[PDB]
Amino acid sequence: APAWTTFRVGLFCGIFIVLNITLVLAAVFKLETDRSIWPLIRIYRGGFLLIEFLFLLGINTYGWRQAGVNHVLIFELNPRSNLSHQHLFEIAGFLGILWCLSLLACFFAPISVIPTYVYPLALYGFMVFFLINPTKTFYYKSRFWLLKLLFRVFTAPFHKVGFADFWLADQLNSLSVILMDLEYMICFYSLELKWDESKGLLPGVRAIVQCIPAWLRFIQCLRRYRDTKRAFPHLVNAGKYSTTFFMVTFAALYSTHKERGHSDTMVFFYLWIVFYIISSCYTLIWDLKMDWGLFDKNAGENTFLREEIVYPQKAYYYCAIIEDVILRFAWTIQISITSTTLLPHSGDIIATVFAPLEVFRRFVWNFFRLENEHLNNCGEFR
Amino acid sequence: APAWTTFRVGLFCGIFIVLNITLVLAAVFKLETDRSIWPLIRIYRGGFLLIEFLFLLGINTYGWRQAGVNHVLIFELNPRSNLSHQHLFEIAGFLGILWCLSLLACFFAPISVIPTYVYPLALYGFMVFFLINPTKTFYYKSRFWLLKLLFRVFTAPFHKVGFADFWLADQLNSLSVILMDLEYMICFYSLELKWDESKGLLPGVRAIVQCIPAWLRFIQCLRRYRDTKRAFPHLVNAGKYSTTFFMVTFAALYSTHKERGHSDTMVFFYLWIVFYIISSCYTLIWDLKMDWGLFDKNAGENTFLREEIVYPQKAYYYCAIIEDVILRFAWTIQISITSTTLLPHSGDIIATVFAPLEVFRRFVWNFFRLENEHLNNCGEFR
Ligand SMILES: CCCCCCCCCCCCCCCCCC(=O)OC[C@H](COP(=O)([O-])OCC[N+](C)(C)C)OC(=O)CCCCCCCCCCCCCCCCC
Ligand SMILES: CCCCCCCCCCCCCCCCCC(=O)OC[C@H](COP(=O)([O-])OCC[N+](C)(C)C)OC(=O)CCCCCCCCCCCCCCCCC
Ligand SMILES: CCCCCCCCCCCCCCCCCC(=O)OC[C@H](COP(=O)([O-])OCC[N+](C)(C)C)OC(=O)CCCCCCCCCCCCCCCCC
Ligand SMILES: CCCCCCCCCCCCCCCCCC(=O)OC[C@H](COP(=O)([O-])OCC[N+](C)(C)C)OC(=O)CCCCCCCCCCCCCCCCC
Repeated sequence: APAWTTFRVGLFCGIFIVLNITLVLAAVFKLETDRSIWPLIRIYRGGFLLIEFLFLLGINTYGWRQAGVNHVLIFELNPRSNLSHQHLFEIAGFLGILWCLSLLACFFAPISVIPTYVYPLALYGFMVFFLINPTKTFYYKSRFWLLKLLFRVFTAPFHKVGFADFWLADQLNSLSVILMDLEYMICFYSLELKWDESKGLLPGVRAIVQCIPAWLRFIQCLRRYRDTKRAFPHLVNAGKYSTTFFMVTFAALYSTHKERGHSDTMVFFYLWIVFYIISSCYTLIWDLKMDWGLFDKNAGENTFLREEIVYPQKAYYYCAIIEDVILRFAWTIQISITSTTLLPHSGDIIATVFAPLEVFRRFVWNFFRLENEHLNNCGEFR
Repeated sequence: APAWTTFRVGLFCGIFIVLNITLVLAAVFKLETDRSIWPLIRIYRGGFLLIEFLFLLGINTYGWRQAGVNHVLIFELNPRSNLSHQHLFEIAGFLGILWCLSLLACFFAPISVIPTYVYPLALYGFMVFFLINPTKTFYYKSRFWLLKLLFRVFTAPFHKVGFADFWLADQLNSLSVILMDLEYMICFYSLELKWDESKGLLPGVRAIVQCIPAWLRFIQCLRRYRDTKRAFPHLVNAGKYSTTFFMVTFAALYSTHKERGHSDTMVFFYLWIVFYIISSCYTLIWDLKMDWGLFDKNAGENTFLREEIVYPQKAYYYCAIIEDVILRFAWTIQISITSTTLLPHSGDIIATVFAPLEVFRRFVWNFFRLENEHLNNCGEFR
């Protein structure tokens, strides 16, 4: 990669570090004292997750470059002009600079007129303008490819399902915090926000929104079967996402009938518990045995894993498996707490702590799924 | 292709940028009108100009390797272990981060311990600690080379004379102000300071030390004459540097008699004026005729330049010449004002603005003097 790309990577990383430190210092000592900044958090976290996601994705590319598995051919990208890890770090650093500047603007509102509202709006609007921009400024091929994929994924099962479409729809299942907080921003600006004089911060459908990343995968797998006529792995995956469907549904039912009479709420709680267990076990075993391709009985050495090991040492696998076993339950409880008022106490703190763990599990799952899709060719994309 | 080194260069550049922005924003946010920044800036500009010179020298090395300058053959040096512009950039950025941290700590003073006046010394000590430390690291070879040339430069003709020591001594003329800064530090830390308060302030020897960079070159020219028994240009150069002695002498006399109010005050003024004029024109013609080797007869299509320009555009040279014809005068004016007490009003801003301009003039002067030396060997170093 050219030296100027690395220079911009370093510049953006250093600005990111300094802005992180000054955000910590500003948020710990003198920001508002008594503000209850929690709504602000919900506005920013998902966007931050995106930055984090991109950052993590860059590392993944590095691995997929150092392992050099198939990344050019699996995603069916162009054989030339493919983004490297440094380019992902560049974009992530630019977005992090914008995010930190918006956060500092929120904490230092006297920076300009039109306080508060515009800054998160400005950040996300700038991220959208960078995304959809036919001016062909910088990496226009990448942004256009992402735009084309989003239509093929976020819309419906009408489109053909490919590896890239499946991958994006799948990792939306882990960064769906942004989808939740987008509707949260809409509602908060609509109703919760004072939005009358200045600096106003006061010192049902969400269940549907939570299932959109699950609905997309369910209908994608249904389309896969409809054009496949051979549901060896497909209906299993549909059941896997229907477990999330049921867990979200009964979480919503419990949070609705807890405070509205209906003393049979203990039945809903037991159903929630059993569906939590079922979804966690289903997703975990699907990841371990058939998604990552581990636990292969044909393997002779390096038990609990498969015959062929791309990565340098088996130590990366067992720690990852333990962390994934923890983070599967983390995600399972997260997508239930963020959906509705399951836990009146805390919850938001839990959601903010747990979301980066979901993106972390995505970061390792990308490694393992991509390195699995070189020999087994799961999903038969070929 | 030092990719990680380029990354570190960018990281340090970004941290320095954000720290400088924080400095400029805290200067107009914190501090009080009755607490003038003049002591703090008179302490810190010594390191500020050092960092500026180091970064400009990195640019100088980059430009030298860009087109036609070989600052290895005639620079002493080793043709296999030279410092590149990346390394100079990294060193400048590292010292800039340390300087910015020191200045910010002096601005805020988060803790009642480690008084404000302790922060600069450590940095300067750290600067010394980057050279005197014998641990073979941090480009130990270059640090040892610098400390082995700071002896051949800062001493008397007891040593020999070459290109490297002559150049290092010449840079001292542009860096004379920081020497005064060091002097000021001592005068700050010996005579006027309230050691019982953590705040940094309260709401003829200098004229001699000012000539030290001039003496180190005058006596070195005399050494060259004693060696080669060559009248021109060694004695001409000696006169050019003794013009500094004459200028400072008459400026000091005029200022001293101005405050003392004696009848011989006005007589020295015209002598100071004429010596200023002759000194400025002397250094000017030395720069534009023998330093840079311009105004050459039968040079060719080049206007006012010599036969060989090497550098891409002719316009550069003309700009340089114009800037030189300005900056030298400012430079000479600076020598008048910083040292002697003449016209205490203003001057401080004059010094703090013209000193970086002096370093910029030295930057261009390094750009062209080494070119002249490479093209037509001057100072008889062949
Ligand atoms: C070291 C002590 C202090 C540590 C402080 C930080 C610790 C906290 C944990 C950070 C983990 C960082 C891991 C990723 C970086 C290394 C990845 C890698 O493979 O690099 C090798 C890569 C590639 O290595 P390479 O180029 O040597 O490999 C090929 C070289 N040849 C061809 C010659 C063989 O390194 C680079 O040169 C790339 C650019 C620099 C490394 C990227 C750093 C970016 C840091 C961004 C941070 C902030 C932005 C986003 C943050 C968002 C989250 C909030
Ligand atoms: C409305 C809600 C929207 C929610 C989702 C928002 C977008 C989420 C995107 C997640 C994945 C992003 C990276 C995927 C591709 C990277 C992996 C890879 O190696 O592929 C190479 C690809 C292609 O790069 P390439 O250089 O290899 O190109 C290949 C060459 N062609 C195209 C000819 C085949 O890399 C990318 O596309 C990455 C660059 C784009 C990164 C995103 C830009 C900024 C993100 C802002 C998103 C908007 C947030 C919305 C906020 C609220 C809106 C109201
Ligand atoms: C007592 C008064 C002290 C006054 C000190 C004035 C400043 C001295 C340091 C600045 C001059 C150095 C740059 C000029 C030479 C560059 C030549 C070149 O291109 O080669 C690169 C040279 C060597 O290049 P190289 O290593 O690539 O070449 C190979 C060399 N040999 C032959 C040995 C293999 O390296 C440097 O100049 C960089 C070294 C770091 C310099 C800065 C260190 C930290 C700053 C502290 C300075 C002191 C501050 C004092 C403040 C007050 C203290 C009380
Ligand atoms: C944004 C505002 C710009 C103007 C503000 C005024 C300051 C000047 C800003 C920099 C102007 C250009 C300088 C570098 C010119 C190009 C050099 C080069 O080759 O770069 C390529 C290098 C990388 O090397 P490279 O190997 O890519 O070299 C390019 C040539 N090839 C590829 C063919 C070999 O890029 C950099 O890393 C440049 C660093 C940024 C510029 C300098 C800042 C860092 C060092 C100083 C830190 C701050 C302390 C001192 C600041 C001043 C006093 C307070």
